[PDB]
Amino acid sequence: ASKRALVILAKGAEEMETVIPVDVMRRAGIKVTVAGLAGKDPVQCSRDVVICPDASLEDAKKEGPYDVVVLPGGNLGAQNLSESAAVKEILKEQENRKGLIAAICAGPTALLAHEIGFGSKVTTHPLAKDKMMNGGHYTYSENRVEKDGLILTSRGPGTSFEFALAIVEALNGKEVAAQVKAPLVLK
Repeated sequence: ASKRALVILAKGAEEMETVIPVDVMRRAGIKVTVAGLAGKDPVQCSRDVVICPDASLEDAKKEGPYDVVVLPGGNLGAQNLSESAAVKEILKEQENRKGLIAAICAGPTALLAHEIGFGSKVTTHPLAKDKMMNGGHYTYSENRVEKDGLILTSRGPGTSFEFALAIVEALNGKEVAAQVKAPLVLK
């Protein structure tokens, strides 16, 4: 069967860190659900790009389980993810069933908020490092993409392609990732 990705889209999400993974994962033949944290209404992203979710998180979370849960960054997006009881429940379930969790830029600070993947090697945006490392619950990495078991993290808008291709490699293997990569004209 095709792998399934849940992308949780909150107000203030970084639209590049949302659209690049959704697009690249769909190129890989992954079934992606863009789920609105606050419901099914269009979401105003950090730079005012307005994205219409596929479903509410409320509905999407009843259609589990997912092979990957994806947390985009954007400071205000990540804060909304950090404060959500529904996000807490989804990540704990994913961690318990040993499913992949992927977070980019400020996104991984939602893992800290929900006590997900403590003891993992992680990266964040340089500006999110202090917040992520509060209490020393993770070991910090400067790699553009970091994968420690089922915690996959990445640094910024400019690592979004590598982040997305790492998710594709984890779910569909190196060959599919290489096939999806070539037509993107990456460096």
